[PDB]
Amino acid sequence: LAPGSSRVELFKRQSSKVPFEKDGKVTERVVHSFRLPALVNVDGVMVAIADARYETSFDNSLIDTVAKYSVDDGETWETQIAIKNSRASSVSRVVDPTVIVKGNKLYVLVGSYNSSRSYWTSHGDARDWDILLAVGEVTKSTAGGKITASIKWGSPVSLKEFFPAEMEGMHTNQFLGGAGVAIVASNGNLVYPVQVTNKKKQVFSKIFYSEDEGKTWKFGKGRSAFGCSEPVALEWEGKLIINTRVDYRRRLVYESSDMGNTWLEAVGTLSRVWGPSPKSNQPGSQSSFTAVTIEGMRVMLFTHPLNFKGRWLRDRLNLWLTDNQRIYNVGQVSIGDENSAYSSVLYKDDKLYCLHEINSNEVYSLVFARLVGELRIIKSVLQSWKNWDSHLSSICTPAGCGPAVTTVGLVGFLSHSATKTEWEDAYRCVNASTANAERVPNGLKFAGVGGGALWPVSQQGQNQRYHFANHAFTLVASVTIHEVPKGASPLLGASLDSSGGKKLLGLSYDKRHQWQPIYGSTPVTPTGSWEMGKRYHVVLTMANKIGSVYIDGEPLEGSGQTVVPDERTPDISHFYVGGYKRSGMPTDSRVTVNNVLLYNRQLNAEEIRTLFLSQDLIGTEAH
Ligand SMILES: OC[C@H]1O[C@@H](O[C@H]2[C@H](O)[C@@H](O)[C@@H](O)O[C@@H]2CO)[C@H](O)[C@@H](O)[C@H]1O
Ligand SMILES: CC(=O)N[C@H]1[C@H]([C@H](O)[C@H](O)CO)OC(C(=O)O)=C[C@@H]1O
Repeated sequence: LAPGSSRVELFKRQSSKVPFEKDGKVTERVVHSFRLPALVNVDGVMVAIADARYETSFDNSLIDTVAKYSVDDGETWETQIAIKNSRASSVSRVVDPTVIVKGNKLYVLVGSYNSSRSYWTSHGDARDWDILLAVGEVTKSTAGGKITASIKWGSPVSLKEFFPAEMEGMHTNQFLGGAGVAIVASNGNLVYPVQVTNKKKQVFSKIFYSEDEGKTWKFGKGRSAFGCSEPVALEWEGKLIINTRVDYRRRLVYESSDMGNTWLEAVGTLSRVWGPSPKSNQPGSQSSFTAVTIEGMRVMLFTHPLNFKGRWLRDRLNLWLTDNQRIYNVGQVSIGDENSAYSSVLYKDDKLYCLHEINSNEVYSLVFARLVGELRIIKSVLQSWKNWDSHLSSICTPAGCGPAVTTVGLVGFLSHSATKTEWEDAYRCVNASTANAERVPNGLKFAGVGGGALWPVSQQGQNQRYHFANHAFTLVASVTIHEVPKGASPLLGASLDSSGGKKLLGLSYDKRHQWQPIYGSTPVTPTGSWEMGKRYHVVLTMANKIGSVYIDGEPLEGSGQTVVPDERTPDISHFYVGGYKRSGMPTDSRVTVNNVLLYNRQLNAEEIRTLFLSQDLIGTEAH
């Protein structure tokens, strides 16, 4: 928890009580565990929803859906049960509650079981299952001079009639919501991401929506891959963005422009970025994922635990910030090495809060946190992004001004800032490490066996922000060479292994004053010429498994070659700059490099000429 932020234990394990109703009688009852938190804002009133696990934390036991609410931003709360289970046996339950806010109503979706003691994904049929919808109505009043509020909960309705017996190539079994909070799309529709089983017991995700305020429901035709569960969704620039959990694997994210009729993997932005454990081979988790507007810029907020300990413990809850381009680690929200899996984040009247799980010996509470510090840091990063995007967009490029320098899809920038061992990211997400570097205006100058810089890719570890590079990228720089080499030496490139011996795409130079471009594993043909002391402009592109190299804006011989054998998907290790940064490799490069830019797509020709023509104008030096 950052400096300046604080919390309280709100749903207190083995302490807080709720109004348990049975046989027309109501009694205040102490609860063992609270889980599956969901935190929202209804027209001025804060509401918190979750699971009340009466007797034990075991998933298949006695559970009702509880609610708490406040009109003073979290100093005081009232308590109630919003949805009760069927009362048929000692293990009846309503599970995984998923919430939508619209006008002054709360729409809550839950599964309902009568008596099974087995985990739901292992049932062979639906004999014990039902799926339901309850609506709560929120009204405000002021009797006494001070604000008040009440909430009236309606009886649940089954939506079973809207589940077809068959989908494309399978037979249906059961379905449930994805937990946490869902959304109202910009056309008015109610939209719930859902998880479904079929008769072979495989799990997968769909879109489940309503056009008549929840009176009827439909399914979109498409689906995620088998193995994706507990999905969570938001709306961005006209698409639904669906974010999934996959046990024992890196997380998959999908895009859809038509209410779920067609699904496409987000290879160029967010898919495969977040892993469930340092080696990504442990159970996954539930996540909060919303779109909000801060100081006039729209952005996304996402949380997930790092799970250093393993299995289901899921310690160290982290918060991330992104604009669908750059991706920044806000930090750790939980405290110390405690266990902390599920979570919910809310932005209200310009303040940030989080409701989340804590776990000691399989006994669970929900704490409520005021994230004053997290928001401070966020605002600082958003200003820096806005400032550098504005600076670059305002430069008068030469012919009266030519076309503008592009910032769409720009991800990283290495320029004037540097310490003794790092080259700093102007966008503040990923730095590069260095050796034998001497600082100069807007760049670095290297020399000797072992010199150069390294901008990590798969080397980032658990969470990999530049995974898009395995699908498409553009890399740009200015360079000058100071000594004719003995053999062939490296200048800039993308490497598949950690030495730099297995290249995907790169550029070197040799003793006969020629360039040596390198296309994957293809045999190397030297070409063109250069003079010492002369400044040159360099660009590398890769898309659709094809790579290119430009000098001063023009493509060299051999451009247009295959860099990925149609076989698999590349796993890039790092980009190397002005050397391999490896003492064990024999080359010695004596060169200066300035202003390195990284983009998540292949640039167009006009975009390349402007960048070339405007080299002397973009450094960060004056600021
Ligand atoms: O740690 C609590 C979680 O248990 C998970 O269930 C595990 C269970 O702990 C393990 O012993 C074995 O039975 O495999 C189960 C996975 O299906 C639940 O999935 C999770 O909801 C937590 O309750
Ligand atoms: C078991 C169940 O009905 N609810 C569980 C839920 C569920 O498995 C998922 O929503 C569908 O796979 O997830 C988890 C979990 O962290 O493993 C805890 C919930 O108690």
